[PDB]
Amino acid sequence: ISRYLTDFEPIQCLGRGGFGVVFEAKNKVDDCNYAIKRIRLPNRELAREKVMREVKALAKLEHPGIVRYFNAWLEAPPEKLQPSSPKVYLYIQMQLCRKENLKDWMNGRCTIEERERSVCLHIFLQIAEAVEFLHSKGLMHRNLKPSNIFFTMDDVVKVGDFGLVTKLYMSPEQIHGNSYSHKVDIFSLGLILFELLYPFSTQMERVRTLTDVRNLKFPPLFTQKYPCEYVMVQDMLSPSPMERPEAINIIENAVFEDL
Ligand SMILES: Cc1cc(NC(=O)[C@H](O)c2cc(F)cc(F)c2)ccc1-c1cnc(N)c(C(=O)NC2CC2)c1
Repeated sequence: ISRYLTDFEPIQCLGRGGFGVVFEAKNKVDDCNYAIKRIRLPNRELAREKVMREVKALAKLEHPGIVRYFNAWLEAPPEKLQPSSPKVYLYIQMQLCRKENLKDWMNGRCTIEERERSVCLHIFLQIAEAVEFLHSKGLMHRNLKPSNIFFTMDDVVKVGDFGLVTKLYMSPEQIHGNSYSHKVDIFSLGLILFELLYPFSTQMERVRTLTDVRNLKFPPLFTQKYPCEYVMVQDMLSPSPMERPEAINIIENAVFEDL
């Protein structure tokens, strides 16, 4: 007797993000399509109050870098053997963004003349201003990767799924030594800003050149081409979080004086 099937008309599955299913589905009443994320909560009554704390905090979020929230409800569906094992589902209804994301955008633009310094920065600033907002509400994203950077049907850049918890964008302290600061986010931004400015022909050559930059090894053409941005991306990829800039400081940099 589940609220989803009765009140939403499925369209397609979009992925299984964080081992949780995400559906494009039309609300029968308002006749609008929505991205509907569904996870099973942990069974621990302790580690549920954890997840239920996050959703209450995320529902307060209002910013132009943050995918518009609509609703979040719970469903318990009541043969096999004699393990009952109770399974409660958390549904989160969000604004449906484009099926294609910043990696899709990047994949279809593998030449210098297709990566205008102007446009790349404009995409980065929208990400940074979202990460800043999150940090200011005492949250971190810890999930920044082109794969998970979306566009609204209106081409507003959005930071993708986060909260309710590839590693090429992850920070050293995030992968291992798992008591990290919010500055893990600044590491990810660092690689992303670089990647936007630096088009990649082939996936192997990307993974190589990102792994280089990740260890402060920068293609000599990139440094010469974009000198200010080089300076920034070094700081963002600083091995000590403390020496990495706060999103507010990145945003207020000269580089972003244009419209
Ligand atoms: C499902 C989904 C969740 C969020 N969640 C938050 O941002 C955050 O968890 C939050 C929760 C809250 F309750 C409130 C918030 F303000 C934020 C953001 C975006 C999408 C999404 C939207 N449209 C899409 N087309 C897709 C898509 O194509 N996904 C496939 C897997 C790759 C995903």
